Amino acid sequence: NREEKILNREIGFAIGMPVCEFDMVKDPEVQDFRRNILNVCKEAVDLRDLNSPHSRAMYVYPPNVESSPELPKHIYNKLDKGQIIVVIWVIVSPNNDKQKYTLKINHDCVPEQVIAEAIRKKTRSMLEYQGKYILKVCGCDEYFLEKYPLSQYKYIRSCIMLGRMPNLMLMAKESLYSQLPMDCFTMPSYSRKSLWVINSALRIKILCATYVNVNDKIYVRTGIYHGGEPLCDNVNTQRVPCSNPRWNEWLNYDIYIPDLPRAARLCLSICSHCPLAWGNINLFDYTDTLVSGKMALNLWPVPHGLEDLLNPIGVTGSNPNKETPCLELEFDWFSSVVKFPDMSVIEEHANWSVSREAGFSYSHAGLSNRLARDNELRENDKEQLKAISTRDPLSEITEQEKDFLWSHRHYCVTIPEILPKLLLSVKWNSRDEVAQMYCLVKDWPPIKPEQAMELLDCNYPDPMVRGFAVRCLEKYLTDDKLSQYLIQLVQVLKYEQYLDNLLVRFLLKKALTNQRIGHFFFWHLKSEMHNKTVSQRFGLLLESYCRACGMYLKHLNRQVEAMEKLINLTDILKQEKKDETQKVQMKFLVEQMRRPDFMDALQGFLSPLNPAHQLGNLRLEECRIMSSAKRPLWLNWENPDIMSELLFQNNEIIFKNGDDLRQDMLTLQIIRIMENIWQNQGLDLRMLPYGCLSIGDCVGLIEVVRNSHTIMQIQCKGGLKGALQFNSHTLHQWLKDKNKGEIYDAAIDLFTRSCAGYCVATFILGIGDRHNSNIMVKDDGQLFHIDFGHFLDRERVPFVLTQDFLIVISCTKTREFERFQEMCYKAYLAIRQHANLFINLFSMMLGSGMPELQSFDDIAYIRKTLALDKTEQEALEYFMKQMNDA
Ligand SMILES: *C([C])([C])=[C]C(=O)[C][C]C(=O)N1[C][C]N([C]C2=[C]C3=C(S2)C(N2[C][C]O[C][C]2)=NC(C2=C4[C]=N[N]C4=[C][C]=[C]2)=N3)[C][C]1
Repeated sequence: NREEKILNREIGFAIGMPVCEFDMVKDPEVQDFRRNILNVCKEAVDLRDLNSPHSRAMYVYPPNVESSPELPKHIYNKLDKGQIIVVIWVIVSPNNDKQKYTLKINHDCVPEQVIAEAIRKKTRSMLEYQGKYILKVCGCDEYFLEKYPLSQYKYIRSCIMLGRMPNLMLMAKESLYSQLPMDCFTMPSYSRKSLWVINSALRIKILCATYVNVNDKIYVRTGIYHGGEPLCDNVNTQRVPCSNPRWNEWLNYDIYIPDLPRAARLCLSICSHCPLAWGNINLFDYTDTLVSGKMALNLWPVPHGLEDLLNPIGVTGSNPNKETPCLELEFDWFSSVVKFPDMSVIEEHANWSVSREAGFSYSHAGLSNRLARDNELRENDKEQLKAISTRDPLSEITEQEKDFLWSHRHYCVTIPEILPKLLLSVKWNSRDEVAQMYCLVKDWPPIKPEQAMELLDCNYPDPMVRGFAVRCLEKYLTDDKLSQYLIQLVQVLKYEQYLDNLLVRFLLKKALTNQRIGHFFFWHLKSEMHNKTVSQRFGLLLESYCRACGMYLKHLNRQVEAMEKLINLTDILKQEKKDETQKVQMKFLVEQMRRPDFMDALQGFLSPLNPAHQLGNLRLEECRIMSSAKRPLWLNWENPDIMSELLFQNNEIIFKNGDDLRQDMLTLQIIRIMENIWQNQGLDLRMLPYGCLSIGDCVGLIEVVRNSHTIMQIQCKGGLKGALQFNSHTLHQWLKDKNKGEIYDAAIDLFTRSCAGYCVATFILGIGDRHNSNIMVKDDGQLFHIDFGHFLDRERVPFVLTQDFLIVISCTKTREFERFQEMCYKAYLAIRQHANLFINLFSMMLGSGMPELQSFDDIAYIRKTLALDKTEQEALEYFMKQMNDA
């Protein structure tokens, strides 16, 4: 009906594919997903409409807050006896005259209390109307709707740290609520055995192949896997000529069918040894059914630099493009459909196995190193389990250590954080052990979200394990932290066996409960729709999101359309007008930007970098085509916020169409985390994790930091014509000229602190080497880095402290450089202590096709730079040596 067909066009524009493509998919799982996911949409809508309009205002404008109200000791010191000075603005006339009221208030004040005192100062002039008012940040669309202490709001904490005066606007409730239009979720047209009693070894037939188009013989190599680990020995068909690709071969593996775990996967590949193509298949379907009968798999091309003939970290499922090597399989058949057993059966088997081992005599337990001896665990080996739990995720557990953990599996519950080590020590090809592990996991106590995230990576495919990890996230993950780790959580969806799972339901709920979260959820999902390995999953999830997010769908289509214009325009530059002058390129740009359909599409929408930023009219006089060969556009928009002068009058963003910005995006995430760690640990090393967002196949947006210049910019602008640019003091003089008088010390102080941070950060992450063009400096002396090209690959210092920077700290033999060295040393230690977090963050990211991050071996570089297997004092000594080598 009318509204449904219009809604489909909108959704089709949002994603990039029409909805009716999903209607044509004749696959029970896809159609079930579309239908069954709608319960989450329904729940999310009902939560929003629960306590209107305030319930719906907090969905659209959620409070951007820190996870804790506790201020680190140095942050509290900046207050005047624990009190912050805030300025409160009121638009009083229809003429829009601004009146400011400055307050000195407690840092932990509730917004309502801050509004009360603002009215007290306003009423003083005259010598009523209580809580009909809300606070807004001047210059952007962020509100303080919730009853948090004022300091806990990020903006106000930033203003404390940076020393800035926070400028808030007082605003009437019904003005905001009026703007929130009544969205209307509607339901779409599409919305409406045997068990372990099988005594046999697993066979799989391989019938033939087609589309094996090529220039020795060929053969199919197969293997049965659980995650990265082979459940048994791999098995191969015979070498037969490529002219007649027909085998007809029942291959017998070394697995009892009853032992096949839930996430068991067949991994196959056609090989000439060189693997020509590959494919993986779940042996169980989404309904717990062991898959039987004839089946056809369209294979994928091999990725570059894949050593083994199989690809078990590879994504499961048939290729969308059916003009690729196709392989016809056939599985076994029995007297009925075979289903994986219920938890009740699994518990009965597990409880049976537990009491049987309770009765094992000394000698019986002698026969296997995996059998627990009850009441014979001493304090020495209890400490060994703690030491094993306190190691990194890339540390190899030996087969003796595995037997050992598993022997003491019941004691491991008293040290919950050991769980990922205990799960890797399980033999996932024993139903006896797996059933006990399920039971241990069922009652396993809650571990921190940071630690839980590891169990969603590619090492832990089992749904009972993943369900627990998701369950921890639901309990302990704040929306702040969800936003922070959102990109990793989006990636690990690729590792899920089925479209309908506990993780995707968790993320979608939050995306639909919190528009900040939904924004980036949409863009992260939309940027990989080119990647046919994930297009159907992400496409269907985007369909469900767009169908249920409300009016924000209209605002996303603005942004999508805006990016389509920029992608269209820059494609014309780097293809049609490839090597013309800057004048002729700029002329062409202006003429095409000024066309009516272009001109409306590129103004009056929300910044995809930060949707609280309204992008008004273009300042085309400030827009330019940049010197980088890929031709990134520098774009300047007006900020149409009434009090834009207070935050920033102009919002300017670099749009780039050509290069992969996913690496830069990951490095900037990490820099922010590292900084949070330091700021919580009490040392103020101010970093600068500016906005960076990938929106497609090598298309993306970069925030411009206002009042910033590269080192060469400082050297040239400060360098006489004819002369050479090599003058090292020129940087120090520039900072001296910008920061005259008593301000000078603060500039040098912020310069050292920021430099010590980017020294430590770049060394650890192994960033691409630093030019004078790569390093930047704000006018107040804040140093930071821009083009983070690659990471993770004797080990390199990327940021070699040349004289220029060292003279600004002072030059080597001084009290100023010693204190700076002590900043770097203490900084490096803090990240070592949190090594597991960063190791886990990178590990969740292997599903992304980032070239510098394909195998776990890539992540190992962090184990070398952080020096984990060494001691802490010897690790500080390692760092000292790598820097003095220079
Ligand atoms: C003398 C030789 C005469 C001086 C000159 O005339 C040469 C000037 C010069 O070479 N410049 C280098 C390029 N810049 C323009 C900029 C390029 C980039 C900028 S600014 C930024 N910024 C974003 C952050 O805010 C500040 C600026 N970023 C990037 C960029 C980024 C950022 N993240 N990832 C990423 C990848 C690629 C590029 N480029 C003029 C001076």
